[PDB]
Amino acid sequence: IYGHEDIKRGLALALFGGEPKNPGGKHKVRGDINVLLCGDPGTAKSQFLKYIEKVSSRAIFTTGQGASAVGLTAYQRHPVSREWTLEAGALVLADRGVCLIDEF
DNA sequence: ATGACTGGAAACTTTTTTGTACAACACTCCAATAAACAT
Repeated sequence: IYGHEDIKRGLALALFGGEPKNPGGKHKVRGDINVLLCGDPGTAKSQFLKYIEKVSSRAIFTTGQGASAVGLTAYQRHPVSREWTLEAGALVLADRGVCLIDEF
């Protein structure tokens, strides 16, 4: 898709994600570049995200109605022979990568 | 479990009758006026 040069500039800078350091003395300040896109439905906004997930090394893709508070980061037991085992969602396995959330 | 039911459910359309707002209207008056009836 040709056009929207200002949109393509923000996608390349967000791929690096910066360098999360510790600028304070006791507080851990996060250092990630978070970009929130929102356009008029009709200019194909989801096709701009399907390109960065193939040129990177780790990227996922989820929807809105396909997940909730359970399938997010952590949620119960193993009801087979009295056991307890915690699970994880989708943001934990996507370490040091670029996450793509559709229908927010 | 999430995904399935009934169970309730907040803005939000409708009217609306309220005052106002401005429309006429018969309008008393007028202002010569004009002819007439004196000169």
